[PDB]
Amino acid sequence: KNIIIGAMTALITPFKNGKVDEQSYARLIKRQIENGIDAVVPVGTTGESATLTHEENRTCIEIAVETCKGTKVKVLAGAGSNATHEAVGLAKFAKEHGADGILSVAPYYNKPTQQGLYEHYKAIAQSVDIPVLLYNVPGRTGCEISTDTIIKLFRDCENIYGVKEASGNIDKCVDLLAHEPRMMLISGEDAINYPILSNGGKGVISVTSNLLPDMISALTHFALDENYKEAKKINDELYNINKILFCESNPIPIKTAMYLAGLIESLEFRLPLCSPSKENFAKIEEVMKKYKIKGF
Amino acid sequence: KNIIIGAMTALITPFKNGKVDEQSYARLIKRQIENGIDAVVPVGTTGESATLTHEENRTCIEIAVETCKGTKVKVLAGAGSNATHEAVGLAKFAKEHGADGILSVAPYYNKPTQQGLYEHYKAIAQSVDIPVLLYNVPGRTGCEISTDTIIKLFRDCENIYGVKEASGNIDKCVDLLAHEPRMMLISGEDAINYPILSNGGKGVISVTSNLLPDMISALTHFALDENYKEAKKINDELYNINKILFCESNPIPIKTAMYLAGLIESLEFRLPLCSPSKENFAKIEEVMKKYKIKGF
Ligand SMILES: N[C@@H](CCCC[NH3+])C(=O)O
Ligand SMILES: N[C@@H](CCCC[NH3+])C(=O)O
Ligand SMILES: [Mg+2]
Ligand SMILES: [Mg+2]
Ligand SMILES: [Mg+2]
Repeated sequence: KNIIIGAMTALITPFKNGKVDEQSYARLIKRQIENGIDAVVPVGTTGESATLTHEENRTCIEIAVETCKGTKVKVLAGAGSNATHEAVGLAKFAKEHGADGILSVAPYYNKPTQQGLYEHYKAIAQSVDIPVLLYNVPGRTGCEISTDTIIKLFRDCENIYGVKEASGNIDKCVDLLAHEPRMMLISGEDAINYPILSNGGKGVISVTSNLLPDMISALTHFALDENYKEAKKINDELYNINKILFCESNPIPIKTAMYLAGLIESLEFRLPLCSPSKENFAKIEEVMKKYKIKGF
Repeated sequence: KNIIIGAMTALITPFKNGKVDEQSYARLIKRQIENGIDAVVPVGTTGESATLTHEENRTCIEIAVETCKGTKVKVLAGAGSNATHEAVGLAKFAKEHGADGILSVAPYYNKPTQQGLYEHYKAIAQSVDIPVLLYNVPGRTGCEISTDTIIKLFRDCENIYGVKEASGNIDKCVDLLAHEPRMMLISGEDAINYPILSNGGKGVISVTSNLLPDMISALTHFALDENYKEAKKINDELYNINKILFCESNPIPIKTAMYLAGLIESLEFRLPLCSPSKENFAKIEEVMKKYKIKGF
């Protein structure tokens, strides 16, 4: 299969006066490229896909594709939906507008059965000829793609190449790669990036890398070379910020940190997301002081 | 506060060749009216709100309003979204098209904080002048509206009048009505309708009533009349069907049962929902045989 692996960033979506700040977005993507990131993920969970319109989802993908041209950096477009017809539409748009692949979250809220998840992803995969990465995040979606369903989809659909796991379940990571070692297991949980990579995972789709792209890139590339001492050292150093960036629901802490770092102009969300509490604002600020944050 | 309480049905949405079967929908609502139901809820979770378009969500509300006009039966329109701007748009449409109130699910997938939930629902409640019922279902949304947030919304916003609880947590039900006895607590979990009503809950928004509207409305009316012996008797009789209707994710079993009863023409869902397993299909059919199912 064709694949998108390595160190990848779930891009935040900056707003100004309620609209997508398109210049800021392109600028933030350039900063990721310049700090060793292998791929960017526009409009995932961290990018507030829920509150963007379909048009804005499409715009953000286009900005990422245009910004990455002439570089090695890939665009793994956020194209998921809890409605299969919507997910197919977003997948097709991403393919026709030059994305290298798509990330497709398990349907949220309507809790499909494993049979329904299989048919959902089969319909998406049959609709494009670019790579598709599954994305399991049960704490947000209310459902879990089982190991059996992931393995069946990987084996049955030529362009489904692996899964982004955000489930805090290293037993499942062992189960996946022990029964199907050819898939690309991708960490979607920054605190346990190193354990996932050391069991044979082949990349990360990171929140922390919005702020510290050089550290996440270094961690991943050390691990892929089996330089596990160095990769573990960075993973350990990053633990405190990796956890504080979830002191409130992602992306509230990461946007707060990007604002505190001067990397975005305004600390704006779309409702129902909003600014953190004053106490957590202070906690985020305090933890940031322990890390060197690259500018532009 | 203006309120919508009593026995209410979370209407299934029948499909024919992939489209909303509008004549079937109207026929199903008339059947609810004939069997003592006090209000209907178009396009809630049970109505496959996730896979309807915004236009179909609006069409179903219109059909409900029109079918109920000139009867005692109210329309509590499903108008929720995980994006506040979408939720406000749906609320306004329901108001302008004659719904008696709206049901508004807590944002799913993006996990707002309690502050965010307060601002979400305050924005919705300020956009219309009809009653708003909150809706807590953490197993599907990934978030919980806390008791403190519900009570503040009830006290601070004139039209927020209560909450549909689908959380399996009778302790929270006690907490809510012990600290704010003026709110309308509505059962969103059929198996425990009687315990919620016996603690001072004032209605149900039912899945089972799609199939057995006479039994659910009787249960509710016995309880509101303080005949706890008879309300409990019906709740107990209904336990087996109340549980089997969740052997797979709702509304997969209830649509299967409606098809098996001859009340809808075809067993059609929109992906990612799909037909149940053959084993669960047989289980639903077996349990249904023990109940008397009203026709048209
Ligand atoms: N709020 C809806 C629509 C989002 C459309 C853009 N990603 C959802 O989360 O599915
Ligand atoms: N699938 C999206 C859009 C639904 C629009 C109609 N209710 C969601 O679940 O939020
Ligand atoms: Mg197979
Ligand atoms: Mg900015
Ligand atoms: Mg009545």
